Amino acid sequence: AACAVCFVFMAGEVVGGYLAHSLAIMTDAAHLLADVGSMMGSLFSLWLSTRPATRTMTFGWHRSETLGALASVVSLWMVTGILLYLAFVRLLHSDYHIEGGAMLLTASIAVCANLLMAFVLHVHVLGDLLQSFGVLAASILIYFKPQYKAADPISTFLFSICALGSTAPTLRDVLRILMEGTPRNVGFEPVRDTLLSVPGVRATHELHLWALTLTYHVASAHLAIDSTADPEAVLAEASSRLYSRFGFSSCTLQVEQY
Amino acid sequence: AACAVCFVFMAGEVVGGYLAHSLAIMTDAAHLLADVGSMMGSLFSLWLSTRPATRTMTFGWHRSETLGALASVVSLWMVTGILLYLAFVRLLHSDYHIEGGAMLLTASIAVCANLLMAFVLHVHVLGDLLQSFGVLAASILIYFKPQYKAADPISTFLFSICALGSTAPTLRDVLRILMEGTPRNVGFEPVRDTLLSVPGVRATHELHLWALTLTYHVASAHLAIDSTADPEAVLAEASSRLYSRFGFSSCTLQVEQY
Repeated sequence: AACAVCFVFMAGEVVGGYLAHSLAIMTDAAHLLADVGSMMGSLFSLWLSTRPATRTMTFGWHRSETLGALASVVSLWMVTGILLYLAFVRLLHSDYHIEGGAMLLTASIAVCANLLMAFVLHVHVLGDLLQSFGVLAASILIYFKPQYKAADPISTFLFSICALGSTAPTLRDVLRILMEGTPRNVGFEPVRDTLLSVPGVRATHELHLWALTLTYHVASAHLAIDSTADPEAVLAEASSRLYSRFGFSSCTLQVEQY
Repeated sequence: AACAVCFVFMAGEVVGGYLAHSLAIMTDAAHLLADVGSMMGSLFSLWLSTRPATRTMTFGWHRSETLGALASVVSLWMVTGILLYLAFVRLLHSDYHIEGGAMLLTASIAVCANLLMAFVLHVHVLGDLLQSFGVLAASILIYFKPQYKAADPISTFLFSICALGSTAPTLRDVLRILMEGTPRNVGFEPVRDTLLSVPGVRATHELHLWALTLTYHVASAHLAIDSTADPEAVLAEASSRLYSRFGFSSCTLQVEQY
């Protein structure tokens, strides 16, 4: 929608965390980076979807959603690994200056940004909200008692782990879509039984089910009808069944003879 | 079994570059990592492809090649970016100790390893030879004249650029395959004309051409035959034409009526 203020609110963590010399605010910025990367990928995909399919892209540009999601996950692991290495160095070499002031202000900025994002949404968004509250609590802990100093790297560790756990399922879905498995919603067996219940169909040879993206599903089959049947009627009835029951965007059914 | 002897050789790059405190050895190791990942993914993809297709993966596991290639490219950019940042830091902060007493030996190990890989292969092999020779020349310059010190970062920059330029085309091919475009070898127009030249076919509605991997191609169509035609004969002739001319692994042609 109009979530452009999240990008300027991103800048607060980058500079404010620099002054504070903090890593928990870096994990807050990494979570925000994953969110804004998902939003930017969705916007770019929506812009690309209106473009018609060319002679070199026979399906269109519906894989941009999955590619953008994969890129966002890769960048999130970028930041997570960098912060993991930095925190591991920080722990052993216990020589770094952290001031709780800038930490507290930028953590407050982060929690209000998360509240605005939650309002816009109105899951792992609430999970992240909890993570932002944890970072804010760590900021109070550091600022109030400066003698404590290892609060920052431990929060970095826990919240990076939380980020990885939260975005694991998206990685799984993207991987399955890219490897061209059956879509999550659609089961192979219900589709096969639907195909065989068409009057005339005797067997199906090569039933292919795959998804271009989360909402775009394609199908193919090799139905073999009984000789005393009308291929056009059988094909039309099977396509209507697929469209009505499973919402397949495309359905190419080769009708052979038994 | 090329990497059966260059995986241990890769170990010498990491330790040898550690003692030498060098970054050109890191770019040599990055090129070796790209090659290692590429054909290790090839081996893993073959081992996955020998498995049959399940109810979940209706097309089999032929996308593992593309996924492994993408992972290898991502890891190469990992190393390249890390080395870019390290070299940029090393340039303006000109305070580091580099000795050729390990640089020269590790560069020699790298060049003999690259020669052995070229023999095994017996294209970017000549680029790899040139880059390894450049690293070796930088090592000779550093060891012979210790007063020069900025040789390491500049070579790091040039050979990182060489690596990125060399693996750009693989990234482009992987991106096209994942976005489900027409394969490079197969042209949309020749396939369409082949389909329309079948006796009986009037027009094709939805011609879909896409590739599971580099060597696996799939096709679909919606041929609309003449009233006075035999659908089975037309379908068989079209499938045989596709298989013989374009080598399509699968061909699902829906035969409608005009």
